[PDB]
Amino acid sequence: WGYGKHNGPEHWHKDFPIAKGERQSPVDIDTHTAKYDPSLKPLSVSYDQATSLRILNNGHAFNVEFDDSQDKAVLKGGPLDGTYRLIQFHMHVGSLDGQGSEHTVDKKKYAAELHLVHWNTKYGDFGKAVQQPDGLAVLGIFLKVGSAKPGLQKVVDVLDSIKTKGKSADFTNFDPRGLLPESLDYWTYPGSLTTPPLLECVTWIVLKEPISVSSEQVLKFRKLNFNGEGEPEELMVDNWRPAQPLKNRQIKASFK
Ligand SMILES: [Hg+2]
Ligand SMILES: [Zn+2]
Repeated sequence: WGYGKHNGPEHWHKDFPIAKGERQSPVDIDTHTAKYDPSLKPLSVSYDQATSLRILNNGHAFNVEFDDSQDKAVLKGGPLDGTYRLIQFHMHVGSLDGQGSEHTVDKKKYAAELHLVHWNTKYGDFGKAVQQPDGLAVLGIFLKVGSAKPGLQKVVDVLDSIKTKGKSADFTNFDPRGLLPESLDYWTYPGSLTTPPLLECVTWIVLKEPISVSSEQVLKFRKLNFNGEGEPEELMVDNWRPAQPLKNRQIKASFK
């Protein structure tokens, strides 16, 4: 699987029939039909003691992995029940500033979308969590081009080390709090992982407020490669899945 004409999103259902399931992601967020829900508590993001380990290019995206042996960087509150541990974060980026995000707001696409993946501690490990309808919580952050996001520069600086598929580099002492917008207002709905295996185990929390990155920063996020060292160069751009039918789901908004 990949993002090409021959193994891209339209071909996934052949190996993962769940691609055609009832709670697939991403979806388009129609701001007018989203239900404001007051009973939604505010999100509680506690990343003060987070511990990043490595950054790697897996041929699908760059991923920053965190030590999730204990509750050091967790997500609680909002529509969640229980504590969810941060396991990793990755980015989907487009080839042009007008595309790149997976979720769309009223059909509007952003330049990129950051996904911070969390798993429900009541399940013990990540592997068990992906067997439960409420095993994961993914916080989605939109990116638009504007001013530079200093909190992302550390990632930008190291992309040289992990240019090709399979490369990895130590990436300790990285603070994920630097990736957050000022506001934590969000939309939430039950969905799935957006890459194979596409398991429907995710409670999506998509932040209303995008963050900005400079054009120079986004230029560098577009210089990674899907290919392995020594293969023809295929730039890692447009690694995103198109919106899926909402079907029998309602999107809730934590704000009006
Ligand atoms: Hg599941
Ligand atoms: Zn993702």
